[PDB]
Amino acid sequence: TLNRLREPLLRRLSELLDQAGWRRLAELAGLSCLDLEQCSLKVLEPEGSPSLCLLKLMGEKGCTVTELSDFLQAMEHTEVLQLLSP
Repeated sequence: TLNRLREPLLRRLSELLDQAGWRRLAELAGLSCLDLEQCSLKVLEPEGSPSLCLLKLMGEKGCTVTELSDFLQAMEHTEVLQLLSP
């Protein structure tokens, strides 16, 4: 479960997501608009990350590191399907 990995892992995973994206991820899985705002407003905090907020939130909801990969794969695979759609 995502909110239960060690800080280095979670921290490492979140900043990598902080460049791309977390709204697409969040959108692909589902978790609501107002749930996401807690996350969006993280950016106001000098060092803060919405992805960190998002992953912990996803963790709490019951997401494993294998469900996460399922999502990121789908994210990759629907980006192209989108890009080649009329």
